[PDB]
Amino acid sequence: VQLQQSGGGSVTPGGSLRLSCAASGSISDFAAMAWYRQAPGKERDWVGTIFSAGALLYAEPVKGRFTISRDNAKNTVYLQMNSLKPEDTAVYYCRLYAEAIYWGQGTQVTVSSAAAHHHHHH
Repeated sequence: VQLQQSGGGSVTPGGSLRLSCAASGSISDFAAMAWYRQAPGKERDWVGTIFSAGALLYAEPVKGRFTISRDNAKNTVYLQMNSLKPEDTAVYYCRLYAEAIYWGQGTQVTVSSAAAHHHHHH
């Protein structure tokens, strides 16, 4: 597999998360990494993109709530998401444009008061 996504989970309204998309390919082939959000039965909706030389492209609705960054040298891009609301519950996908174009397998984010319920774990 080319892309490994993680950093998702369940968080209460108001919280933040930082999704990660790690590519197994070479850092020199990186051209851009875009992020998309797909709410339950909704269409995949583009959120933003980071380019190799570091420019940051954000969709009109984002208005500063989400931050795209790249690890120094772990060939990984991050999407930090703040002030989460139940409406942000979705599967978040990264897409890499390098030597070839690849989709990630998605990361589920759930924003709910039930994120404060941990008895299944402990």
